[PDB]
Amino acid sequence: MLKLNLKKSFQKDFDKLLLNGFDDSVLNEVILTLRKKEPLDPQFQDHALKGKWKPFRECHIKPDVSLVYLVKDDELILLRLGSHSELF
Repeated sequence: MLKLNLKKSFQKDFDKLLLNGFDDSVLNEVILTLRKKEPLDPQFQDHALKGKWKPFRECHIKPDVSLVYLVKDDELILLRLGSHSELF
């Protein structure tokens, strides 16, 4: 399984979401699925970002919370967690 690499910005995002009532149950499920290099279920709308943001990927944990991540070598890197319009 990939090792987990939580970027400082992700940790801060995550703490902010929690403080505002975010339930991380599904997120933890998704992260495990990503670490196992398995495909996410349709609901998450997992895709690759384009342009300046290659090769990062995005999925929607909730309709209004996106996880931005990258698999590189033997790490799953978690970069950002939050609404798309807040992250970009």
